[PDB]
Amino acid sequence: GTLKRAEELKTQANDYFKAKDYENAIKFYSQAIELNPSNAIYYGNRSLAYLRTECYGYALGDATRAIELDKKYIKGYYRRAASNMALGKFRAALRDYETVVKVKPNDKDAKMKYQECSKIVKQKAFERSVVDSLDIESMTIEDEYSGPKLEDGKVTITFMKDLMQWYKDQKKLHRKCAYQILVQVKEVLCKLSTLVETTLKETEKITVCGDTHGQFYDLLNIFELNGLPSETNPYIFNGDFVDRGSFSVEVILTLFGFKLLYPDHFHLLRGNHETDNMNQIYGFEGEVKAKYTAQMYELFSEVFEWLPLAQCINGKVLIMHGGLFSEDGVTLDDIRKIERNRQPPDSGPMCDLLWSDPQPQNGRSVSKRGVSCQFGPDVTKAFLEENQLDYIIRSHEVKAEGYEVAHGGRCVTVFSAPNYCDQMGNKASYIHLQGSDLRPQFHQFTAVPHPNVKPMAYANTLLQLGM
Ligand SMILES: [Mg+2]
Ligand SMILES: [Mg+2]
Repeated sequence: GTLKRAEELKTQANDYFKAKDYENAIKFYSQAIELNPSNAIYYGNRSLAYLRTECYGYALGDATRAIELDKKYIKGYYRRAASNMALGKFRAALRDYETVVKVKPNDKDAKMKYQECSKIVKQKAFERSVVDSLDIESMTIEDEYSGPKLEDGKVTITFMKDLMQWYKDQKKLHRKCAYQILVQVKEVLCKLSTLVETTLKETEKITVCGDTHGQFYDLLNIFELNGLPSETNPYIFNGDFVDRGSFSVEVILTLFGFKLLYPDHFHLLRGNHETDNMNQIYGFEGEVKAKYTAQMYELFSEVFEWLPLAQCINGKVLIMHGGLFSEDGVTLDDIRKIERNRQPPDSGPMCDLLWSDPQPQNGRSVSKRGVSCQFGPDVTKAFLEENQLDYIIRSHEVKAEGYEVAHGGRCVTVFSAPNYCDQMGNKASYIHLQGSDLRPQFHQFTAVPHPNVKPMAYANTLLQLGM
């Protein structure tokens, strides 16, 4: 049976799915969908696996197919909403939750889902600089606060070593200090150019890390295994400092600490999760609001807008979070000229730097995440050789080994978040480069125990089916 063979595959895809092997779930769903392209559940199941792998575009596309095949398939609306919700398209999500409430539930759909999504549309709807409404010495520190403070308004190593111990014991930095770091780090960032250029002389090294996503205790592990950062042991962190993991405030503040302390040897590049759109959805906004205030968060939003988009070492190896572009003939000079200080456009070189992905085959296709593009080896080569560059480094995608090398070694991916979301079982990796040898050495590391906190504990209840 063609149809029975397909159901055989489907059952196998559910098995992979319930044990977090989403890449194989997707493959054995697509095999089933090939044998039978006309079953809404197959499209619903796969949509969820795409959702859990952050492929919101393909997730949306499959959910649509499921709904069309079966107007009464309720999980279709749930997963299409979850997909639009994942891109923060909450109006379009509402209209699906709406469609389920009038198939007559007084359910978890009715008063929970539809109502809470409507609240988010509404809170969105409400919406000078926020640096203004701030007063430094007006804020004041208590008799009973036994925590880290700035030494005469500046960051020091004693401060940073105290900060991490404080955070290791699940304790909060005092807000005046937090505001002090953000006010200054915005000052440092807004001076820089969209494209940052470092020289790594003859004998110098540099450690390039990928996504960290608020897994603070893995950020320490990195620092405990590869040593603390300095002007002799520089680091680059390639976006996605926050969201998903529930210690994102701990991560971002320590990364902002070292950046003020070593402005020429610690570099932060903007990721797609350094953005209001993603922060409101995947935990960071909630975490900042829970531990500080909405004003602190709006400050965080402003400082991220000044985060540089790419980094070019020695005119040879270029670095971004996402990847390369929707259009040919993009150079390093083009990147330098981007007016970064804002939220990224729905399409463009700014959008691409934060969002795009490599694909094996030549040319371009609309991205599986529903934003930017997938770009082939020919697009990578044409770009790299137009700028006499050797190879790019990027992150953005989770790898089971912690890294991957592709496009015939012209496109490298590095990922620094092990056991991603406490579930993927992946290893993580960081890269050693050097001036004499502009070439990657991949160290891999495993996850380290943390306090009993679910990932996305500060995020809305409505993207929990998409975890
Ligand atoms: Mg990302
Ligand atoms: Mg990412």
